[PDB]
Amino acid sequence: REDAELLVTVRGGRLRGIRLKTPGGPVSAFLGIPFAEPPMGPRRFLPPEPKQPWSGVVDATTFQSVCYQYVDTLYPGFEGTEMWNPNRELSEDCLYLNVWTPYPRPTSPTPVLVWIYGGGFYSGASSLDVYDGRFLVQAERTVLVSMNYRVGAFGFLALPGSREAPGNVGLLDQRLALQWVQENVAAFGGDPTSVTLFGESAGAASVGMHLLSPPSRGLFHRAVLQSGAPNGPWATVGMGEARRRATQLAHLVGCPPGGNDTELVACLRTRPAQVLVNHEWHVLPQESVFRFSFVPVVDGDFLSDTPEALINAGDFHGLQVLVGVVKDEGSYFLVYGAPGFSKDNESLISRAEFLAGVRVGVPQVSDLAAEAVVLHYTDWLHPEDPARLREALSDVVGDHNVVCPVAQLAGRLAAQGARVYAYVFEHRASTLSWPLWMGVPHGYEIEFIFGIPLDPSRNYTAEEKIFAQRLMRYWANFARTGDPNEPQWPPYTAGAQQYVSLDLRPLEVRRGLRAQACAFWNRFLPKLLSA
Amino acid sequence: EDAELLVTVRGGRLRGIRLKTPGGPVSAFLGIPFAEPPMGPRRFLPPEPKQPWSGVVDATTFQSVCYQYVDTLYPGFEGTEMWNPNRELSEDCLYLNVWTPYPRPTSPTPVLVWIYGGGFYSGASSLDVYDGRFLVQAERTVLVSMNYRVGAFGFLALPGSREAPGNVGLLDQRLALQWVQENVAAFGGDPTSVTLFGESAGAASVGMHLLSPPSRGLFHRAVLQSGAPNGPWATVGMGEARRRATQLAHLVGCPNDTELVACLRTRPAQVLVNHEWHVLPQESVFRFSFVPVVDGDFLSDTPEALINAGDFHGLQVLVGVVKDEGSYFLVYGAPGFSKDNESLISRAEFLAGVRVGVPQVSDLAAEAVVLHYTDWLHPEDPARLREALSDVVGDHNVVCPVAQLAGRLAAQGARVYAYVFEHRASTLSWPLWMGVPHGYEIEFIFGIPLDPSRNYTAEEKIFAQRLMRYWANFARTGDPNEPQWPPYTAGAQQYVSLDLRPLEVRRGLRAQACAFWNRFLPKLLSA
Ligand SMILES: *[C@@H]1O[C@H](CO[C@@H]2O[C@@H](C)[C@@H](O)[C@@H](O)[C@@H]2O)[C@@H](O[C@@H]2O[C@H](CO)[C@@H](O)[C@H](O)[C@H]2NC(C)=O)[C@H](O)[C@H]1NC(C)=O
Ligand SMILES: *[C@@H]1O[C@H](CO[C@@H]2O[C@@H](C)[C@@H](O)[C@@H](O)[C@@H]2O)[C@@H](O[C@@H]2O[C@H](CO)[C@@H](O)[C@H](O)[C@H]2NC(C)=O)[C@H](O)[C@H]1NC(C)=O
Repeated sequence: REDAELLVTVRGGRLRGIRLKTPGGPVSAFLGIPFAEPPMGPRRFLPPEPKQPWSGVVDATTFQSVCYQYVDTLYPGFEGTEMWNPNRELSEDCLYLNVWTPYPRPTSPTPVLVWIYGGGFYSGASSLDVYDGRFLVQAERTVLVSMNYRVGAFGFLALPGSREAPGNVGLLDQRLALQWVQENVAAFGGDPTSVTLFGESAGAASVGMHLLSPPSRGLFHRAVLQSGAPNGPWATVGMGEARRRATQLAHLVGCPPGGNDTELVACLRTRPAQVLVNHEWHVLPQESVFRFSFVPVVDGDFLSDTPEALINAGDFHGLQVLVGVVKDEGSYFLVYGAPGFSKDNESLISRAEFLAGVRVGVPQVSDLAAEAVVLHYTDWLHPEDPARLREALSDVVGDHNVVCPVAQLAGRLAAQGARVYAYVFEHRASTLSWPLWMGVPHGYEIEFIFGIPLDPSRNYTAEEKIFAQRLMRYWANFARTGDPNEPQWPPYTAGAQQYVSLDLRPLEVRRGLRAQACAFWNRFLPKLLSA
Repeated sequence: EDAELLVTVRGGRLRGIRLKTPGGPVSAFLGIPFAEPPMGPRRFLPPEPKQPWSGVVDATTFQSVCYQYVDTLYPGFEGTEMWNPNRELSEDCLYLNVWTPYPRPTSPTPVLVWIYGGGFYSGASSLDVYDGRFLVQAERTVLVSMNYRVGAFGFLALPGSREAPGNVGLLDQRLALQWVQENVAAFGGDPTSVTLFGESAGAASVGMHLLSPPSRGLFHRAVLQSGAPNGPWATVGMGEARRRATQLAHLVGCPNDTELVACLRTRPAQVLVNHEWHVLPQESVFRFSFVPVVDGDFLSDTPEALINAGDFHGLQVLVGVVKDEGSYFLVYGAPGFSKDNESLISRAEFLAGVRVGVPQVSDLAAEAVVLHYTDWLHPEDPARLREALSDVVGDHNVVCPVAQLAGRLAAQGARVYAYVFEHRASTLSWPLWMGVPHGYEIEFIFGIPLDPSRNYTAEEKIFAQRLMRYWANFARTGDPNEPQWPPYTAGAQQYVSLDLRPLEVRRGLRAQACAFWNRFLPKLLSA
């Protein structure tokens, strides 16, 4: 009649899950659990309302809809881009979460990993195949949770000060999911006193913002930030710029026929979701890569100050964090607008294309700041060698957007009481479809963290499956103990700046997360932008 | 009497002296007056040609050194005393010296003209390290050296005034160059093959003659050693020159530019010298009070502006630096440094040294320097900070001005040869942490190691003979070769290392560091 392992009661009511086959054994999965009221119609742009209790049994047996988002069409049918595209229908009815737990249910409380996907705050879904939590749960006997959150205008369009579109509601969907975990994860065997957030890119920036927001900080105990930080130049926006982009989006879709914020949002709520998605990229002030229209707003509520300020002034005793980057963070973003770049050739750019790419990769800085960038990333013994120029532009975008914000986040946390571990992911997957010059691109450590190479229908090498199991062990040991060890992985500190390389070879300790370059981005360039 | 030692120039008759070298004799004519003594009412005025004389001027010994500060940092120490005046000081100092082979050449012989350095505040043609006897015997050239007014006597300027016009020390040099054109053939020299060479402020002087049309017709080739006219220390603007001259007057009790200069001319020369260093606007190393002024006359624009707009086709220049240009200047004001300790400074002292080594720049510019010269994996290492500050000072003041001058000239038609002098003399008295300090290639260029009464090794004498051949090859043909030394170009940026080993070709005169000083920092300062 019924399998008791697949029946769980939470606060809202009863749920029914599925038994998942994994290479290593069965796993219980509860996919598509509603945690908020559907943010439809009058509740578009509003903070999430908690899901009201239900009678009967909710079938949590498949992934729910993807939150409405732009769908990438740059390389149609290409695996390297389609793997990030929605694998479910688009809907504003999208605030559901997923729980994976061992089969049978754990008898004693079990550490919990909570995943927050990335995608520039304009895309992403917990349902993508590369976020499949079944392998982590089977291999390491943790409970894994992932949630959807609203993206694009639906999650982050802000008319600051207004009550109809206050902004950051996509972050509040994440927080509501975290509150759901605290109240309900024990029913699945999870330990609410041992919750570790991990996320990638905008997911990592989200994790950092929960660290810096007191109402979120009490909902978890450790953090993992992969290829992202809340202090990234793309991750937040000012109140004035948020209002200008919101107002321009309205104007582009016929609203109003600025003004009263209530009349404005009300007009926006009458437009079909796809109409807003279609005009989203037009509100960006300039021709850029690695910039996104609707992102978290620094408005005094969710973030009482900028992530930079909160980081430098924070007390982080009692916190363990694991951070890292891939070896070639910038290359992926260059084929999305940088002159002379394509995945289908070598992208051997000229000096003129390099200088033009600097303004696209570092938008909105004075000519002087752009000149400092070029001075720094030019080899003045080979100022016009195309291969060096291509690699230098990739470093510019990667350093400025990922590596140096990550490094600043690691150094300040370590100096102010936190226990920090840092990595650089240096393995290029045998299955990677991107060209060779891109190296190890952004986002391609995730599949190894989630143990995807263990999927039988894949054709990863046996070496890569060992590698994946090593990384899952590191991540789960961190979740359990705040220490990935059990060759050792030394903590990161502001002085020694030690990190480990993650590849098929054993751990190798190195110093400096591009210390020379990040001194420019983190120490000097802010002083230049102040005068 | 020996006929070889009697020469008639346009002003009258001279009697020289025969000197010994290990390779044979040489004729020397020392202390030839080329200008009327710039005394009394003539102080601060451009030089006037020496009036003809009757009888025979005695040209057998060096004449007086122009009035200058005497360094007292390490009294009795050979490293500093070798640069101090070795004759009595006098304002009557406008004399020059000629060395020629013995017997005097009967065919026109290429001419080398030496302009000494000393920050435009010191120096003398009579110093032992500038002895021309070895070059003349070994390489069969005529060598000329002149004294020129330094300090306030040479470069005090009230711009626009006819009583203190400025740059008269440079005009002293030009007058000697005109004297060379009119009289050097009487010594066997060829006035159509004149090569200027100088070091530090002498090299800056050479560059300024390259950039001044009235001087350009008086020589044909140029050598600039560890100096350039575009250095941040080599010129001053009119406003700052007037302020420094006015501050000097107040410091000596004076007093209308006419009234100001008249009172200044009442003061003993040593009184002006005693207050010279105190007109500088800030504490600093590698800055000097009275330097050439850019007032539209001798220089119609800044040396950088003239270098960028110049057609230099038909010019050959030889330029270079020593391996550690900055180390010597640090013991004259940088906190934590001394020749008697390892000078292992702290980070705080490094940051303090940056403000004195790069004076008169905004805090933002100083931060840019600190960013570029910090190893952010070893930000506090004492030995690394000592080198970094030595690099800051050497790059800012010598290497990058030299590299900018080389690249611009080469890109605009002239043939450049560049070197880095990398041999530390066995006789060097400075501590080992200073490496190859500023100025210690000169003794090898002049062949001083060939002096038997000195302690140079057999290899160092061969090395000195190599360098004399390169320098003389350049003076004869505009090409030091005869392991080839390739020309310096803005793209390939090739230079050679000069030491006991054979020539080695390398690329880039600290290209990464000099891109910052040369390309970025000017834009920063303009904002
Ligand atoms: C390398 O490719 C880029 C991008 O090209 C597109 O992709 C190529 C693989 C090829 O299919 C092209 O025909 C495509 O247009 C080239 O940059 C483009 O160049 C074209 C023609 O000059 C121009 O119209 C586009 O605007 C350019 N796009 C971008 C993003 O720069 C580049 O010229 C190629 N370089 C080579 C051939 O080495
Ligand atoms: C190295 O020496 C300098 C200068 O000190 C002078 O020279 C020494 C060789 C010795 O003769 C001292 O008596 C001299 O005072 C040191 O810098 C000075 O340090 C003193 C304090 O000891 C301080 O009062 C001065 O202001 C400093 N002056 C400068 C130029 O910085 C330096 O600390 C010594 N470093 C070592 C010991 O390695």
